[PDB]
Amino acid sequence: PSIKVDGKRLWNSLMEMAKIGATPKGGVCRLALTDLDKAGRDLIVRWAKEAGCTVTVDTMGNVFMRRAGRVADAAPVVTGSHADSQPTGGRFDGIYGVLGGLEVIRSLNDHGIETEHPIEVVIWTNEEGSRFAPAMVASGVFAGVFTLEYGLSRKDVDGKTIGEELQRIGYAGDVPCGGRPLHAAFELHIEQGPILEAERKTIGVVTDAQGQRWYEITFTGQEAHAGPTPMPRRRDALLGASRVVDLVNRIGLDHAPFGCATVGMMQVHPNSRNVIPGRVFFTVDFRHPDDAVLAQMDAALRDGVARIAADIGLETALEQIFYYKPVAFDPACVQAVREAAERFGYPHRDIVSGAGHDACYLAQVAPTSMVFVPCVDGISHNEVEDATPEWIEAGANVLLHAMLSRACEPVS
Amino acid sequence: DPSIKVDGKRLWNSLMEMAKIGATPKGGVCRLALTDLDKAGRDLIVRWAKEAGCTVTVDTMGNVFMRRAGRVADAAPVVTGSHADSQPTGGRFDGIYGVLGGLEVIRSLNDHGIETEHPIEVVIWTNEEGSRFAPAMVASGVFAGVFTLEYGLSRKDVDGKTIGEELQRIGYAGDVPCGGRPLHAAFELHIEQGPILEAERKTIGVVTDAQGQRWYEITFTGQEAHAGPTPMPRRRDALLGASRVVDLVNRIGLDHAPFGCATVGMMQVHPNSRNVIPGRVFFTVDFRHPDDAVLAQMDAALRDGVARIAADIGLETALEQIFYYKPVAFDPACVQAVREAAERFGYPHRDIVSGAGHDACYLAQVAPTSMVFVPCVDGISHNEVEDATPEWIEAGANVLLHAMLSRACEPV
Ligand SMILES: NC(=O)NCCC(=O)O
Ligand SMILES: [Zn+2]
Ligand SMILES: [Zn+2]
Ligand SMILES: [Zn+2]
Repeated sequence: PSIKVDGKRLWNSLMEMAKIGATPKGGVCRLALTDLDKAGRDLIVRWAKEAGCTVTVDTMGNVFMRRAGRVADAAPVVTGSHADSQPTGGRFDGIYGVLGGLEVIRSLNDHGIETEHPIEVVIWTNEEGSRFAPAMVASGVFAGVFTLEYGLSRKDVDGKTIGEELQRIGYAGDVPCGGRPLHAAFELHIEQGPILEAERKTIGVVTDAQGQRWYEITFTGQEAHAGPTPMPRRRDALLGASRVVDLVNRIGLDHAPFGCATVGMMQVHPNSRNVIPGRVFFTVDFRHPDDAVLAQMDAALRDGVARIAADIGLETALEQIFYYKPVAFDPACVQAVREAAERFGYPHRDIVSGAGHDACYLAQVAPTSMVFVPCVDGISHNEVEDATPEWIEAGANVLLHAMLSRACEPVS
Repeated sequence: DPSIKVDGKRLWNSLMEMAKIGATPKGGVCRLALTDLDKAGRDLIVRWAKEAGCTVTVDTMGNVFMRRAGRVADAAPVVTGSHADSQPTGGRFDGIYGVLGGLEVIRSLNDHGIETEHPIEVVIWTNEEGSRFAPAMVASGVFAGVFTLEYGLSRKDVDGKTIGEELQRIGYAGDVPCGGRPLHAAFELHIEQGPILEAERKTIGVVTDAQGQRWYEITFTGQEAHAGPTPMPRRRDALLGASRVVDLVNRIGLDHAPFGCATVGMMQVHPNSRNVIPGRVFFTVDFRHPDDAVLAQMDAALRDGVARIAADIGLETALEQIFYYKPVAFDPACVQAVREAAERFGYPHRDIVSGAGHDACYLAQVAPTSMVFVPCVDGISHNEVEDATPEWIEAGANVLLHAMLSRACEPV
């Protein structure tokens, strides 16, 4: 508790990095493996080397900035996130975890603290998945989720592959991607949701990450005149789609407290006010921390959709387009985060990460958990994404002590 | 006198020729009001009318008046006409049949060298469908004094373009004042857009009434947030609200069977991202009934259900009724003239209430007016498979021809 971070220095680094790719709306547009992403990586690498770090890059472009330990070859305690952003990205998504880890190294240097295990800060390539799909591809390769050839062959809209662009910006590293043991892993991140702010809690002790299932549904009925078409004989595709929306809501509430169910996207055809809609495309978003429950939500959706379609007379195309496994983070790492919050007197609570992060894939090959701070209005993936300096400072203090606790564990 | 008849083949071919302008792959027409395709159809009709000896004027709402001179130069005209614009999923007969049928009336009179006491006019009414700019029948509404010219010209499409702007763009911003000119009589020929005449094996529908309508625009405002990290108890989903109003609207219609009509045809979800709870949804409501009191009961149920749905979720509501006209009883003498024409030709006929709104519904307020119906295949309209046989098309034009001659040969 005598060891604390320099909040102003960390805050200034975030304000500085937000200028690289700054958008007119006040956000950051630093797409993965662009010249702007190269600029942000190079600046972070420069700051890390100035703090005495040795830097390596792996074959997926992941950056490892290492602070030596007493046992130089012991498994590292690592932190990290992503430095790339969405086209409408905020100033704290991803970059906070990277710069928060940089501040951890600097604070340890300032207090002359030597750790048993070495400490690393990591930048993961293309977490956002916007310029290249899928998201989190590089931490996926590291964790064995994807093959290396798959990761390097992902193309953007212009046909450029990740491997080509890594070579172009000088981040085609020589270190093999994955297979290197890690003692512990932590990812510091803004919540991207409203829980911590609404409850006036400073730290979210992330215990789990949600599993996901994404769907695309099209109902096909018959477009017809809104007036003289008799009501019983109508095949209204929006009437069906509206009832699935309500069903999706019911399915989410039936699996509280952590179940999530949303219909976010809908397209009505022909979308003329005096035409019965003949076709409606829409999406379904399911999330739950338990995989077995999540599959029950899938079964209930498929069963309810077929029922709604049969009662009206609609044709149905239903496809699951995405699946993401639920993650239970490592208890020892979770306890280190909880104790760090406690030592500082930061009001905290256990929280499930509603979105996916590189920590979710990393958790499959290394003991991992996450640290959450609140964000203003729960806003993320928007240029107006915001957090207070006190929130920013508090999460870095928890990350500092969570890492120091596990990095000072004697080498068994 | 039945020896005066229309040229069924010539009228049919004019319909097939117009169907090329905006032809869709399924065999319908996509010729939205005040588009370049709508302009093309207008120019072709004007050219055919001029070839038939008509003088053509265009008024301030873009209405086209094709005039056949009479013996009495100052007499009030007997007018017929419909609309040349279509739905996005429009058929080949909705609206255009009434225009081309009137053109065939002028040609048939020329073929038999018939001179009438009153002048005869065939009219194209602007943006009758009310799809691209809302509401329906706005141009005939301004003509009848129901709406002001400023209201008619300020109606906007989804891109903010007004009727007045688009009239100027396609060269149909006329100089003649809209309305204020006396009419001796008015008749509109149209397909039923319903199944009654086909089901009863009747050739002519003697339109005695048209049901009243009420159109609404509703915007629900909730809270846009990420579908993942936002827990279900903290949501204000605007699409959940709109979905329940769609079902409520369907319920209100079934509660007033057999003639109640209720539809949600248009919806716009914001931001419409699959992993974002919708924060705002705009949508429309279409209510119809032949009894004004029942139509008002449907209105009360809608406003009550909307407020209840909105309060249960936490949504803000903007609800505007943007269109309302009471049920119309057409002029008895004009109805009887239609009935008598069908009798003279031996066309099996029946009295019928119009399920859709037509420009004749507004014209009936300033001039003696009624309509002639022919059946359509499977009763379907506002679908590209909308169909009518050449026999139906020919028979309705013969009724229009003799109904119009009934009033046009009346001496001043
Ligand atoms: N042409 C036509 O279908 N009528 C438009 C007005 C209405 O929807 O009743
Ligand atoms: Zn992130
Ligand atoms: Zn029509
Ligand atoms: Zn229509």
